[PDB]
Amino acid sequence: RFLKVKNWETDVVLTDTLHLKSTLETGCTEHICMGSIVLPTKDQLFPLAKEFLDQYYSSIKRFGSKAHMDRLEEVNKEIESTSTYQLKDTELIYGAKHAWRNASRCVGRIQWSKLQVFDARDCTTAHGMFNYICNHVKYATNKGNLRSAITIFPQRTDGKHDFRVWNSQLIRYAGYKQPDGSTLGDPANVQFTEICIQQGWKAPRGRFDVLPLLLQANGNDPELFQIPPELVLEVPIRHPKFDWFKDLGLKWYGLPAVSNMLLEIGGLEFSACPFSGWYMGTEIGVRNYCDNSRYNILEEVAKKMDLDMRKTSSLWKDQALVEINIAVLYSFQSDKVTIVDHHSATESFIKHMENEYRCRGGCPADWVWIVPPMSGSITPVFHQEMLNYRLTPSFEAQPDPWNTHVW
Amino acid sequence: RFLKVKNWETDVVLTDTLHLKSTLETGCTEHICMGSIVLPVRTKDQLFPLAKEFLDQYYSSIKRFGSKAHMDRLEEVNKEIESTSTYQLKDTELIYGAKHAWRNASRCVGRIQWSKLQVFDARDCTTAHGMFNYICNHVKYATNKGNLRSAITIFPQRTDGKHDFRVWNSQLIRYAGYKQPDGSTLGDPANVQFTEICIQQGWKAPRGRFDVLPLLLQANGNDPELFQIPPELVLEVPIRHPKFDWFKDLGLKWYGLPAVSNMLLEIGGLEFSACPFSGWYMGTEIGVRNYCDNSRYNILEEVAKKMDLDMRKTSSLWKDQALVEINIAVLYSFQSDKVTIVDHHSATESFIKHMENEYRCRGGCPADWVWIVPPMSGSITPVFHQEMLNYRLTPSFEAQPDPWNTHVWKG
Ligand code: HEM
Ligand code: HEM
Ligand SMILES: Cc1cc(N)nc(C[C@@H]2CNC[C@@H]2NCCNCCc2cccc(F)c2)c1
Ligand SMILES: Cc1cc(N)nc(C[C@@H]2CNC[C@@H]2NCCNCCc2cccc(F)c2)c1
Ligand SMILES: C[C@H](O)[C@H](O)[C@H]1CNc2nc(N)[nH]c(=O)c2N1
Ligand SMILES: C[C@H](O)[C@H](O)[C@H]1CNc2nc(N)[nH]c(=O)c2N1
Ligand SMILES: [Zn+2]
Repeated sequence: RFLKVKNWETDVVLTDTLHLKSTLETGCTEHICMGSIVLPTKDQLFPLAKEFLDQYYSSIKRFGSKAHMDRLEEVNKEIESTSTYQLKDTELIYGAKHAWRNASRCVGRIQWSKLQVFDARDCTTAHGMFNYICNHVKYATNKGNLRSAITIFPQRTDGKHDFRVWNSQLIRYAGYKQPDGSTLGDPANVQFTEICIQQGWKAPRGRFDVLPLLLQANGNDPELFQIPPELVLEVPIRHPKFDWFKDLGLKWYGLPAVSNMLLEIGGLEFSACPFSGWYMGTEIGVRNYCDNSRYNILEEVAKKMDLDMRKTSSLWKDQALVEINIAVLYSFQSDKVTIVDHHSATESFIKHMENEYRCRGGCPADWVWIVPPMSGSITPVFHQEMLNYRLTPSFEAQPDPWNTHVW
Repeated sequence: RFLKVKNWETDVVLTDTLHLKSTLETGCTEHICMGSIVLPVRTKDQLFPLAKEFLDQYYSSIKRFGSKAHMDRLEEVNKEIESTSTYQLKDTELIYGAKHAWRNASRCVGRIQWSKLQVFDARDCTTAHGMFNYICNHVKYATNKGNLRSAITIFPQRTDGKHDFRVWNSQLIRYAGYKQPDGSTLGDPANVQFTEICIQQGWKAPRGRFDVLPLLLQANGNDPELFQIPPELVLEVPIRHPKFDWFKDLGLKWYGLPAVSNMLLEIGGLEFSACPFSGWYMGTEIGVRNYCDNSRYNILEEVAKKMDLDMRKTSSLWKDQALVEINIAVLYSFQSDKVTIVDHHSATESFIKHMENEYRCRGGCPADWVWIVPPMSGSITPVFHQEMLNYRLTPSFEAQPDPWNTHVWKG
């Protein structure tokens, strides 16, 4: 019931108590662990509300107070006659910061309390959403000096009136199948690119074409908008030693803004809640550039370095991997766009973990995701035992809207 | 029940039925995943089922399920457990047992090789001197002048648990660690404790950076005894780099035989507490962990120094650069001296083919992601994108507490 996490590098042992306050289920059983699997009504709602409001009132040290009890009553009466309820702004701000605080896959949580929250619950149309999203992008980009933020559209009602952003990120590059057999652009985005073109998009058909927004309001058919080009900050990728690097014509965008997840606060579900922070180098350099299913540039780079690609054992893949990541980091710093490297990102998470154990009694963490996709054991997180569990408020994955929505 | 695992790189989807035969417990609950926790006497009562399970598997695997020979063996084991409270495995069953413990080891990336294991039956051993001879013969057979052969030596099983055979070393070959009065370490910091015990037991420590530790061997619950592996049986590889000639000047070497000696082998409910085993290294174990852990030889600084990388900001990736070169150096030295070794690209690609083949012939492959993924360059290796299901099958290799923590000193 009390659980120890040990760090095998520092021999430091922490004690987790926070997991007993966990509520959702993990995928794992006593027989079978699924740690590595990417995807493992009116009554129902009130305890969810009570659970949240209790923790909120506890956070502002007013637990049991009259103001506490009165909200609990108000919310209770709102649910009975309306079937749902509305969060107070203070409650919304708290809920969002905490969904982030609870995101066990996020290495970046030391930042969790500096979250700018934009209340877009007054939004009614897809046009509304487009305005709110541009202002989010502009505010978050902040001329390169990135600031973390979330925009929160109206909550689910009866499920046939959902707000949704169809893109998986606010900013992404198209993917087109070609007569060749090859893929041009980002292969991760083929299906979505095809949904856009069929929904009317004039696709330019290049390699780094910024995709349009596909925005759905009040459960209506999704509509299309182009982000103002002058709002999408992008970075050309060069290497500090390799002059030839620029000639791959590689670029990435500054703002990572996850747009496809679902925010749950006190039983209420926000289905469109784009949020953003900033990149950890390896996200672009290792995954976006090197995944076989992504831009897949290892072969090309190694060939420019004139490494012996005749055998795996020369570590030519590993050599080229490091330099691709040097270039990402160097390009972002040279243009003064915020980026953090994986040594510094994990160092920061270790410190935040220690803080969470000291001040909250634990920190849910998904080691599989927290450990960077390169150089795992030279980052401290690798040696850090972690306990994974699901707390609420939370961000969840949710079915791509096209599989479910009807026209 | 059908469980599906996906590969996010290829979209190949597999289906596990084998997990339906898992007995042991994970440490994971419906509420908590302990997937990254390192560490998450038997009655007649509880033994015959385990004997039975194992024998059923064994006889099913040889296409003899339900034969007279199967029934007679069950009856025979049952009676032996009856009068003597334990039972003795046939050679065939021990061999099959040991291969399966390997095949079942979910943290092992080298399992494409599970069927090729040399088994040394050392159940006739009675003394520490006896153990030492078995271990030398194992080191020599397995090393095979650099053309490495995988092998296991199995000493007698636990009886009442007061007469345990144990190899106090965690690996048969390992370098001593020496904590200094200034608080620094000489040699391998992971072996300071065990080094001291060896010194206490009477070993003359040479006190150098790469001293091969002596074997500390306990037979039949007796106090353990010191022995020196003959140096001529200890194959070592000096580490050098294909382009950087200053790399040799770092003075690094490493031994060729990885040989884990601290684990427990469970077969048919029987417990084999000294069962040292070996194969060959994957390069990253030496170059990433052994050399580059802060709590190990910790050579990143000194290497990157000699490369003149920019060490002012971590964001130049100086550590990543040096790491790759250290690992290029390890693979190069072993290859040049003709000592078997496998890089992590080749190993993980091998493990993936192994795993798919298992899902076809066996209906599954318990696999622990946290361990299967190498400690450098994770996502450019195919296992990173592989979903895996971790669960426990017997026979198995289990961690056991270190003997200096449990042993009753006899004086
Ligand atoms: C400010 C700096 C931030 C950093 C360095 C950071 C870093 C990361 C990284 C490396 C991942 C792994 C996901 C992947 O590799 O695809 C991740 C996932 C995630 N992050 Fe953070 N993030 C930041 C800001 C935020 C913010 C503002 C939120 C929420 C408001 C957030 C919530 C999440 C969630 C919910 C996941 C899991 C998402 C998924 O399953 O795809 N992060 N983050
Ligand atoms: C043939 C060459 C082999 C290779 C390349 C290989 C590779 C590996 C690697 C890289 C690990 C994890 C490394 C670590 O972090 O300690 C491992 C773990 C393991 N291997 Fe293998 N292995 C091989 C042979 C064997 C053999 C012969 C056995 C037993 C018959 C075996 C059983 C195990 C077990 C039980 C573990 C988990 C160890 C622990 O819990 O500390 N392996 N193997
Ligand atoms: C199927 C599925 C489930 C899931 N939970 N997720 C996915 C997106 C994949 C996962 N992993 C790569 C890719 N997602 C792209 C990277 N996501 C950005 C995380 C991040 C980073 C910095 C700041 C932020 F605000 C947010 C797919
Ligand atoms: C605490 C604890 C638990 C556990 N299960 N285990 C340990 C030994 C650790 C694991 N990781 C580093 C260190 N021991 C490293 C030795 N492991 C080599 C595996 C191997 C490779 C090639 C061929 C083989 F036959 C065997 C410690
Ligand atoms: C199969 C495995 O779960 C999958 O590849 C995971 C591993 N760890 C990851 N970690 C992060 N941060 N992002 C990912 O997309 C993945 N992919
Ligand atoms: C804390 C964490 O589980 C621990 O460092 C694990 C992670 N993965 C590993 N993987 C391998 N091969 N060997 C290890 O010792 C470890 N250590
Ligand atoms: Zn688990």
